[PDB]
Amino acid sequence: VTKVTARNNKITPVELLNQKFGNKINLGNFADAVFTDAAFKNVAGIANLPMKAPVMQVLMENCIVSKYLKQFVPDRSVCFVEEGQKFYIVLEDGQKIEVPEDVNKALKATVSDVKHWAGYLTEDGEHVIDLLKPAPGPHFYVNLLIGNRLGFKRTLQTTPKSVVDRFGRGSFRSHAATQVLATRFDMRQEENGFPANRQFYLYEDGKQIFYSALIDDNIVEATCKHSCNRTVIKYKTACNLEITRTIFLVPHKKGFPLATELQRIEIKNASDKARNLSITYTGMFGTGAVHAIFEDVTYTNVIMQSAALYNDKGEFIGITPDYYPEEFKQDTRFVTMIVRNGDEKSFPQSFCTDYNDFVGTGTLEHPAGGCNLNNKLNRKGPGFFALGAPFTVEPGKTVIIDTFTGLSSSKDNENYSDAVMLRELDNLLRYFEKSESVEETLNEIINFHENYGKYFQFNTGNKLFDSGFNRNLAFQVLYQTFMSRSFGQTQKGYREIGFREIQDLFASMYYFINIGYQDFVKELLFEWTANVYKMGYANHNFYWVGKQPGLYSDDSLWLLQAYYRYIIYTKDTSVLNEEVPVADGNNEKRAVRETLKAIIQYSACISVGDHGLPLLDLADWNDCLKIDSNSIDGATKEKLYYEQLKKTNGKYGDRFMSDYSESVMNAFLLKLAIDHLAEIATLDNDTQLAQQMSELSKEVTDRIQKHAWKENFFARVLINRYKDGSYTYLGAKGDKLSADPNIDGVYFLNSFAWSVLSDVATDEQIAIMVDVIKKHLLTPYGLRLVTPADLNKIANDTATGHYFFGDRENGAVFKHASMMAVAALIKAAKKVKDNELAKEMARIAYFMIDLVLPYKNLENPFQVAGNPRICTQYINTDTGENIGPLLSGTATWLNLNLISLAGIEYTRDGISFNPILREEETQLNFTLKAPKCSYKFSITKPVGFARMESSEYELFVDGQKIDNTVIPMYTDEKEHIVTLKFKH
Amino acid sequence: VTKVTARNNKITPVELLNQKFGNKINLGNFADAVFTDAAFKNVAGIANLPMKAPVMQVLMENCIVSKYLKQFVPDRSVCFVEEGQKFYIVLEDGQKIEVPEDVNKALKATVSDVKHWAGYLTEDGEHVIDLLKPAPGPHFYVNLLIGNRLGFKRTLQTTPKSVVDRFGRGSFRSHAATQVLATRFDMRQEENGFPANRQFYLYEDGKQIFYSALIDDNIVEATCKHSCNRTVIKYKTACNLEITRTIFLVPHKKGFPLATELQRIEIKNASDKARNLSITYTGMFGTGAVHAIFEDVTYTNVIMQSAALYNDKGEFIGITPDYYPEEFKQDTRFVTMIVRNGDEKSFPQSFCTDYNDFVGTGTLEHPAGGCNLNNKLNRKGPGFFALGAPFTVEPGKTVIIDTFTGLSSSKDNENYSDAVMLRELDNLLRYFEKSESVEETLNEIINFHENYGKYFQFNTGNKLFDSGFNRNLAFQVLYQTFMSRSFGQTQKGYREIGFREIQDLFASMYYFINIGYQDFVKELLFEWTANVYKMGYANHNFYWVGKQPGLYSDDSLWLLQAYYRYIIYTKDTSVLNEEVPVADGNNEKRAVRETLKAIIQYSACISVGDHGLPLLDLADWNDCLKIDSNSIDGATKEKLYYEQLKKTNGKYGDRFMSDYSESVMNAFLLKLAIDHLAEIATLDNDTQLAQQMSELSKEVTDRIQKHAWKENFFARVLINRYKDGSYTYLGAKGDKLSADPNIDGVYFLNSFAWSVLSDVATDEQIAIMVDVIKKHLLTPYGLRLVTPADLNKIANDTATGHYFFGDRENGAVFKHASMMAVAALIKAAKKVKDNELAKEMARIAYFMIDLVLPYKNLENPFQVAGNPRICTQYINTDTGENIGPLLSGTATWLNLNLISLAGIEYTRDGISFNPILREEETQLNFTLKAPKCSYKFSITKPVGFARMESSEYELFVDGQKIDNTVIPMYTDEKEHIVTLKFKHH
Ligand SMILES: OC[C@H]1O[C@@H](O[C@H]2[C@H](O)[C@@H](O)[C@H](O[C@H]3[C@H](O)[C@@H](O)[C@H](O[C@H]4[C@H](O)[C@@H](O)[C@H](O[C@H]5[C@H](O)[C@@H](O)[C@H](O)O[C@@H]5CO)O[C@@H]4CO)O[C@@H]3CO)O[C@@H]2CO)[C@H](O)[C@@H](O)[C@@H]1O
Ligand SMILES: [Cl-]
Ligand SMILES: [Cl-]
Ligand SMILES: [Cl-]
Ligand SMILES: [Cl-]
Ligand SMILES: [Cl-]
Repeated sequence: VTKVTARNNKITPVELLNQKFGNKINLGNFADAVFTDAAFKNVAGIANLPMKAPVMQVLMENCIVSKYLKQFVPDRSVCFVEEGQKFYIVLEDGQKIEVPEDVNKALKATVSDVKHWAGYLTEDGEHVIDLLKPAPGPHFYVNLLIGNRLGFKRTLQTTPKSVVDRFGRGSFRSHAATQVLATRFDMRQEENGFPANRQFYLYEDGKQIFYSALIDDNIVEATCKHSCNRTVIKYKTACNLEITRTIFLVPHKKGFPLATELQRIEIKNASDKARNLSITYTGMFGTGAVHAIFEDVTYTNVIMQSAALYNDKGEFIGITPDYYPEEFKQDTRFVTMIVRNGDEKSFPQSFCTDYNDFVGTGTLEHPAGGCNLNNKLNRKGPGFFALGAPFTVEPGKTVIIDTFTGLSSSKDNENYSDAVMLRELDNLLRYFEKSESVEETLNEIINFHENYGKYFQFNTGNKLFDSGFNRNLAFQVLYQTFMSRSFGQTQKGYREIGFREIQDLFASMYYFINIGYQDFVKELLFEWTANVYKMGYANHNFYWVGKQPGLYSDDSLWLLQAYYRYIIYTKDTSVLNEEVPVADGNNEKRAVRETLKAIIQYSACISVGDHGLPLLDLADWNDCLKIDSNSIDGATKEKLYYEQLKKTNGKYGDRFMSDYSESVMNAFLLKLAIDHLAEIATLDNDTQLAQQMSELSKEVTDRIQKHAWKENFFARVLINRYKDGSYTYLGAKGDKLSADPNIDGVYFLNSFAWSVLSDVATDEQIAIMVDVIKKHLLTPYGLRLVTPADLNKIANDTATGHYFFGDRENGAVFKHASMMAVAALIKAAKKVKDNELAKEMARIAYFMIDLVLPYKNLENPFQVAGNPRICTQYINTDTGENIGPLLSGTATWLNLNLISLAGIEYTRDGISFNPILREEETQLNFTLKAPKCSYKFSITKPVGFARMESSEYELFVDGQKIDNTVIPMYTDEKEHIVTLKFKH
Repeated sequence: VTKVTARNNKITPVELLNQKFGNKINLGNFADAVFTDAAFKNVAGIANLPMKAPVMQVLMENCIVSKYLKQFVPDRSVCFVEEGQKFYIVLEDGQKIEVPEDVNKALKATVSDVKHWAGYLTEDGEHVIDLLKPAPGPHFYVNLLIGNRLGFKRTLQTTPKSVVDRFGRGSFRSHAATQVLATRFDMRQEENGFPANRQFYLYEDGKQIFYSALIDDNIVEATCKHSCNRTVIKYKTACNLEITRTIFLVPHKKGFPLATELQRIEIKNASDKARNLSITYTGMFGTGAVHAIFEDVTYTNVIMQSAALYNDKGEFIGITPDYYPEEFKQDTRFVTMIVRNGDEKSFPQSFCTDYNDFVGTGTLEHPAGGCNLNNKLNRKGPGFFALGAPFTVEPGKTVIIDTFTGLSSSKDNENYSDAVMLRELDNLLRYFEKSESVEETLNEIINFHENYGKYFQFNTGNKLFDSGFNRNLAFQVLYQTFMSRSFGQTQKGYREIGFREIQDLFASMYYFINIGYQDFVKELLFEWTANVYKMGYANHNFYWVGKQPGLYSDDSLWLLQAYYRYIIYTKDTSVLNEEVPVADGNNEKRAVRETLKAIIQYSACISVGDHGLPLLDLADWNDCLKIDSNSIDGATKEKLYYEQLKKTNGKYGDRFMSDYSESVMNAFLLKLAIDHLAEIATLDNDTQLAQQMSELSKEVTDRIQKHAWKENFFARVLINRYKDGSYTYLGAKGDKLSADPNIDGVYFLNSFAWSVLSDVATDEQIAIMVDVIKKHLLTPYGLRLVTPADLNKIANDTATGHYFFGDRENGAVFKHASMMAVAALIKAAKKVKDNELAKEMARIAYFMIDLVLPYKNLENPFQVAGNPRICTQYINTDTGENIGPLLSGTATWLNLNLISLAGIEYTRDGISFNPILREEETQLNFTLKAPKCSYKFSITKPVGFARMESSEYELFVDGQKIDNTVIPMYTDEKEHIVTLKFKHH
């Protein structure tokens, strides 16, 4: 027998359709087709579509169209064409047949409004989704909900999180990986939680009439609206019932449970007769023993039981899972339902806690015993629950069912027990007793996200871009600040906060400082500083305590940048005098200034190679550069360094002698950190520290220029363990490590990016690297992270690849690295003397940005996939599809790059205004919010590239023409108008 | 807010029903009831049931009965009675109302044949299951299928395994934990695999008319038959279609793939018109990366793609998943379908590889695009597949569809690639060309399991018991021998071939030797010996490499028992000279005799406490007895021991100094192992080794008697970490660790069991422990593992800190320990001088055995649950329900105990015949198979307890009266008749 793989099957159905019907009929710009047999010999398709979409699959789903095609296409290729508001079928020989009336009507109904199959964005950036249409990708219809723990202890650790899809499915997690609602670990990416989560059934006269997760013939229409931190789903039934589901997380208040999710279900009777209905709201509680799911499911089943909750009057209100082991009793989950028939409150009358009894002989969509629950408390088994209550809806009236699903944990209370959970649940119910109290709360949430994003507001003509930046991007930045990369649709494992993820604070801090939360930023900075050891290395990960000390060499170097930004924006040098505990433990504390000095010393003097550049250790920012197999972490290096100092009678601060490889990206980060520390010391009136840092920066720049430049590019890694000269460097021409014969040597994008960002490369070097990038690193789908390389020559311990071409580490475009490169390009374009080079760099930057903006994913949704409101991780270079977890460094650097392109940069003297606009753009207006004032920026230019470095410009501030390009930070609590005019 | 747990809700619906309607009506022996509201105030029920059953749930499922009840359920309790073949409803005030005609008819239909709701057992032990009835438990409708790799390299590691429920759902596994069909790791125990596995859809004229996993109005009846190593399911449709599914694992032949599962679907048209139907067979392959399902599913999705398979004629035949990484390219999966329309053969015409495209806007039960497949090869994603083919069925004719789902691995071929898979698949397809061949294969399987079990055959009057022992129990023992506790209905991961699971070979070996597979027994023994390190500790689990070295102390001590059994039965001492690689790695190889000596030394001299007993090492056989919190494994102990020897100027074999706790069960196991090794050395003409082992056994017995006996029982654990004397021992009177104020101390069943089994306890001690067991450890549901304890005062993370009382190790009836105790009771009853004590012990043993036999689970199926053909793990003492995985040592020790009760014990001089029969039994006939002969045993006795120790008996062999009670192992290739007759006083 023979095998034919998916990628080896070169001929696609669309290509075969074009071959067969290319000259006979006009196929238009887009067409769809499908193979009619496993032999891939005949095709069936429809032509002249507005955009690429799986129309053929939907057509085959229809019974009438399938039956009509059955008589035509078991072995004969056919095509569908539209002429004169009628549908014809064209055969391969040339006959055109007018289809009968029913199939013509079905085709007209299906083809209508193809352009909105994936949905559309409103003027506020909200995504409107039809529930009957296919999904472009697993992450396309996903929304992320967040809590609000501001003003409370351990904000990062204890913030609740949730993921909700278009049907309301998903999951809900408390601190760390604690699950309130069950998370499903299955083979598909679409299944994130248990199917019964946040779903309910509506019965009438003992007969099921509605299921929230099923669209039967009884539903005329059903739409979902994804917004910022809330989800709204609307159903309309054929029996004149309007159902509205609103899902959101409750912001934390004093005495509330640690995590709480609220779902409000409004049922309106549009008919003229009273309806006696019943509602059954189902769900499944998450387990406390996550590892036992793989190890022993029976262990998870037998260690817990079900319990009922009764209010002060002895009325049943909800179900909780009760655990026997003492360790699993530190978190207590609950679910509660309240029915409001206007101003009258009622509670569920029946419950079920057994999945088998509930489903019976039917399925989850049509439970056999879903109407009459047995009211039996299960002695074991998973925390499945179903609460049932009857009600009556008068003609034209509405009934509101509020469901609270939550968890109370010991991480927020002392002497924790179930009594604490009961008290907190009582407080929550008492707070939400009134019907309006829920609605107001929702408004509060909206107002928060309508204010947090007011730091930077765009006012361009394109409403989609303005909504995407002002609302969606700011929310994503806040979400990544609060959660880093610990949750998502496909990010279901347990993850701790990485040190490098402090990059998320680079963009979000300016928002927080502008809503009166500067102390929160200070607390985050101190929390990150507490994970730095005395020597200078830092813990790689930390959630409650740090771990992996000094595993990666580039971690601590990031911290400096963050501090710089803060001190630049607020002029608050007092943070330098704060005493923070060191990561070594015991009870020792150190000043922040001394910690920064130690961080600089650990990479500038100690832990350096033969060339004086920082050591690679296990790996730098890039986790694939595992060149050194015998690498050591911070603790082992410190012990060996102390032994060496004792043996050789050396002095502290001398080089740690070894033959490990050197990292040049770490050198660029070190140079940037040294410059930032010099600037901070200058701002702190510490002349000697500033002068020392300036001399150290000059020396490091000289070392980098002498040992890293290789006449064509900046080398990535310097190798010292080969004394015969077989291999000395990696990441430049002539390194003899390229896996592609057509490429002279390996090239790394980060080398150029951080050579420009650290202000090390000169103009000639910048031009040379730009030419090299255009030649090799530029692809039709973006910028590659690195050209193909063969690291087995130097590191034989490296294994083979794990991905097909175009996936992740096999040629994909990682949008985080591409965004850093775009930031470098924007920075270079503002200062290079050559105007043509600046124009080319700006063009490349805008081209790369246009491939990352989420709102542009709706132009060709069924080819690029992704998400129209949330940035994805990488782009598959073989197909162009946006793939990856919804949480990554893409959002932060995209926000920073857009702000920089607007021309806003913060320096010691204030705001260095220097915009770079698109060639076609002729007007750019935006509003900037400052702690003590505000600015309204307007920029006007003719068509074509323009910048103040070369073009002629007039600048006015408050109606007064000025020559300096630095705008001072006013403190008069007024709005200042800034106007820029470019003259041809 | 107030919280009320399930266990704190003392009142039950049946109790409330009895309270409300106890005197007004006759509730009979049984009744069913259900609360009508969450307040637990009123009840709705039905009386006079033949047995406990969820009748009320079925009634509320019915629309008519629910509608009739709805008028007065929330407010007042109601009961259903049947008088004069007509149903009446009784209220709490005494009113009796005749139900309407439709309600009466529905009630009559529902309450008919309640006795067979859980099914019944045929004459051959096969289980017949109705697919429209509720399941008593998650393990009640489960069957296990095993392959056959005998006569091929690395049999133990390469035998395929499968789990099939009543609907055919489950997962199919291969060598080690390699998944062929996807296994589902979810919250529920009932979901073992992906829901689409082994299921198919039948369409007619573009409309779905049949789904194999769904029972709807179109299905008149649907039954499943669970048998030995195959499953048969039958559906009958309202449109006169008969569908038969036969599922079994293909025995391995030369050139075949490593694992292959065959499902045959026969569709017969009972009408008088030809029908044009279409079949869509769906499934989902397992992933090579079993991990990263819990880390990142995207990685699992993007490292693989789909591929189509074409025969030599260029016709599509099936789908295979193709992986990029070299790590996952060592195993290649495939699925293929063949349609036999009498003599004509056809292949599937369409396929789908995307779950979203297949399901579409519908569900898995009613896929939107299940009839018209897009024929698109998915570039990524999980290996979902659906093969579709049309066919025409003539009136009265049958159409067969054969589906082969398999995996080919590099563990059986060299220079492996996908070409090897293609060649093996071609060979497999060539073998199964004729339609009859498949049937023949099935017969072969049956014949194997009809012969493997002929080693010991019962011939009693009770047909159910004979079918359960001769057929079901032997198959379960074989399966557990090949699989330990690795793969089952709920055993799905983290567990490999366990070292102590060598206990299974205690029972199955006699079968293998009797089918000419003694070399396979030797291979198994060497495979287990290969996981023993030089010092003596052993790997806890192993598939191809070991893991958890020396984590548990009780391991490596059952190897001595296994070797003793094999050598005694076969008189083959040559296995002592075999060179087996050690678990330390490198290339060192040691003789088996030296390995046994090292095992004895590691527990007799090294790794002993202050009293000279073996250390606990965080757990003995009892996995939840984690007394020591600062425990260490074998490697750390070895390093520390070598450092201590170097620093203190010691010599190898000295005690490893520490203050860890001591295990007395390990001491009993060590004493038994030393006795077995002494006997083996005596049989091997190794005089000085035998004398040394005898002296060591005497010394160990003296130590146990001096330090473990506590004047009321045998202590379980000796504690040495408390120098103030607050706690010194656990498992006897006066240990100050009892959680029950009415019980002086904690008591462990294993202490008595292995004191009797190891021949350490005396007759007076046996009587004292029997009295203690009857006072405390005897429960209506059997012998509980341990009395209530308060171990949290000395150590957390114990059994008492994990489970509710009455679950697993926390005082439940752990049937493995119960069977070991029954074995001890049987052994004691054959030799104690006191006849009354022996009678009581035999009565207790038979009482405990009656609670373990699977076939008795059908007497009260909806209360005891369990499985009518496979032994479960434990019994909950609060409810009596049989819970736990289908894999346990319960089956092995039940087989051993039932053989021992017949009197078959193998000694060095032959068979030590000494039967112990039931008091009410008066006749016992069975047949025994020997390597060079066979025996037919017949035993006759009057009613009442009788044994050769006290009762008068006559024994005849081949019609010759003899006095010696040891039957020699003849070698004349004939059948010998043995007759025993007991005479009353
Ligand atoms: O002698 C017994 C007999 O039967 C079998 O042995 C069984 C035994 O019968 C079972 O009782 C035992 O049950 C264990 C579960 O299998 C295992 O999954 C569970 O693991 C727990 C662990 O005990 C607990 O400490 C752990 O807590 C961690 C949390 O998960 C984390 O969140 C937290 O951060 O860290 C803590 C660690 O402190 O949870 C896991 C579950 O996730 O432990 C049960 C009791 O030990 O299983 C035995 C088999 O393994 C056996 O087949 C026979 O051979 C044997 O003779
Ligand atoms: Cl995600
Ligand atoms: Cl890099
Ligand atoms: Cl025990
Ligand atoms: Cl099982
Ligand atoms: Cl067990």
